[PDB]
Amino acid sequence: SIDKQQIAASVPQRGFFGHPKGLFTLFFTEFWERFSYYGMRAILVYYMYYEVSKGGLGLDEHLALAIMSIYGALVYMSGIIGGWLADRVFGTSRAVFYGGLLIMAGHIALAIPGGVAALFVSMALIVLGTGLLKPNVSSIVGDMYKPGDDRRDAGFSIFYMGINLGAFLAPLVVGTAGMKYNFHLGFGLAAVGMFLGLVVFVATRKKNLGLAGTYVPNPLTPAEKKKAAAIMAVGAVVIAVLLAFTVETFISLVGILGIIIPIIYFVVMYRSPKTTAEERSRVIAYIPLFVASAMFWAIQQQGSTILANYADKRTQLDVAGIHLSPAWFQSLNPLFIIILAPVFAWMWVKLGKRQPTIPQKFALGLLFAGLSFIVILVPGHLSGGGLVHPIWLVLSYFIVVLGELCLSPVGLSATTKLAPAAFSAQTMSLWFLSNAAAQAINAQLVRFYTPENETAYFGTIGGAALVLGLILLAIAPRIGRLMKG
Ligand SMILES: C[C@H](N)C(=O)N[C@@H](C)P(=O)(O)O
Repeated sequence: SIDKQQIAASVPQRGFFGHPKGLFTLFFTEFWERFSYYGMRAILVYYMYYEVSKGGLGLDEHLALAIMSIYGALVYMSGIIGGWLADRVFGTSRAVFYGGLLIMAGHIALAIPGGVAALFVSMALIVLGTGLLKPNVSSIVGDMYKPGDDRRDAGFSIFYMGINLGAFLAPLVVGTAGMKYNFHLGFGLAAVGMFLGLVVFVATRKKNLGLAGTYVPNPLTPAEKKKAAAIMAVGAVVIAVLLAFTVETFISLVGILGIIIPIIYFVVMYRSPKTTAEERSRVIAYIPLFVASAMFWAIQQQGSTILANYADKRTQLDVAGIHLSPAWFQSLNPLFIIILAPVFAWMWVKLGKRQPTIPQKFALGLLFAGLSFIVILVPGHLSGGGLVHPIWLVLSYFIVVLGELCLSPVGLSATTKLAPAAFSAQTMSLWFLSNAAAQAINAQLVRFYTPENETAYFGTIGGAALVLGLILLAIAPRIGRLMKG
């Protein structure tokens, strides 16, 4: 490990809009990675269930939707593994580099002529690569700022703007390309983009980042190097013999992992000898806040799967002479975030002390989440049948964003405020954990998504979210009071 002062001194503190020129390197690296990921994700589900003569792979729609919901859960969970690998063996700079190579290799598999075997390989590479790159790239950006640097939060804000920007642009590029022209072409522009990210990183990291993340923060002790490699080796031999299990089996496995693991985390924390009587109570108080998070993300993440299908199957795409591409509907979430975020930010300041508490804001997200589904089921219920106006789907995304800007910004804060001191490091994973768990559950509910019980589907899920939101409101007083401030 190297002290932050010496590291920061090797980073050119001027260059990119009043920030280090290494921010340019880290903004665009993450941007293009996000770009490729969201672009590839924008057309992936269609590529799976579209018939083979329409360029697709010709899988069952429920299977395709289940894979998508599982994908995110694996990606989210992968960051925890890669975060450990960077911190304990690689270093953030090197781990970002490796992830970039794997991710790109994943897109190449998709872009070249192939079938479902290529799709499964591509998933593994991207999951593994994102787990290395995504959590570690933001870590390097902190290494550029010296202890006391006021610009830090502004630099981070610029960095996160790259995520949303990629999420907005990508479907309007890869989607328009992949859908209208060729599916392998859309997957091709993802690889090209990710390549640019690698090129900008590898070429400009020697000058712009310097000693940033090139060190191993918490290396393995000699004896620990053996055990870790042994387990990895043992695990590698154990998994291979079991290999010698359908895709739906793997799905069920992830689905139950998305339930067991959260239960495991809570019991471990609550029963920890390193905790105090007060810290354990806060852990209990964190439970409904975790459940509410999962319920929210369950509805939120379905926007890239269920509603992606709804746009492909249940929506009037021909409006005003122009034929819309269904993947373009994925641009709606980040677009509203970009727009409404400063509006919400101004609101919370305008409110001041009269603003709702953190637990109260969790319920607000829950109300809007369930409400978005209530709206989304209405037009298909009113009409006798056929396609519905895209204004309904658009309005559905808009409402879910309102719920997001309420819950998401205080998500990490609520976790840190309630997590024990001995578990201060697992604090970001725990927040990311509620999101993955929702998507592992999301995949199990896909079988319920038929054109028949469509109303029952949206109504039950949305109804449950509304019910839970009202419950959380009731216990919001006691929960807010327990927070460490
Ligand atoms: C694409 C959309 N703007 C988005 O980033 N959604 C996040 C919740 P995801 O990256 O986890 O899918």
